[PDB]
Amino acid sequence: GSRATVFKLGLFKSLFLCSFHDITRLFKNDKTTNQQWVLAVFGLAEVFFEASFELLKKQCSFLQMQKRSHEGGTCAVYLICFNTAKSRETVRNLMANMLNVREECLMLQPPKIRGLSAALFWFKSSLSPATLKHGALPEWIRAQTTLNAAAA
DNA sequence: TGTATTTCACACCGCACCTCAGCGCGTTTTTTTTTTTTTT
Repeated sequence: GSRATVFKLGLFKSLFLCSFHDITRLFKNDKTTNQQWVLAVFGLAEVFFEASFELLKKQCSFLQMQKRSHEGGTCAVYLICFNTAKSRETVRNLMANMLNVREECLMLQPPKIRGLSAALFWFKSSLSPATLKHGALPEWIRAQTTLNAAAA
């Protein structure tokens, strides 16, 4: 299982100071699917994180990732928006064949299309040095904080 | 009898359609002007 629990959320907050319930919202139904997803993964080495942008940036319309931390536990936060929708079990198997960790530290929920912080978080992350973007941002963030007149 | 594994089923919440009429809305030199021919 390990949909999204209080423990991962606590260290997520301790690192990026914004919740996972405020960037996504709720499904405990591990059957309901979606193409877009969010993810934060724990206990990762930076080399395979940089290679994670490498590997994933085949098959998704966008991909954002950012990294921490301070001597207390690493929370590599992803933003994943695949090409064809895949369930929490399928994307769970993908990422837990990706990151050489347990099924524990996965954070799978669809992103929330109406919400301010839900795109402010990634809009701030987009300027971070270790952030790795590919192509157009998904229409949710790329709707909430952008889609504004490029040159009036 | 306990439990993994999944669409229908009422609906959060909506992207975006069509639906009205109250807001904007316009031409005027040239001729005539008294000027000096214009018979006388």
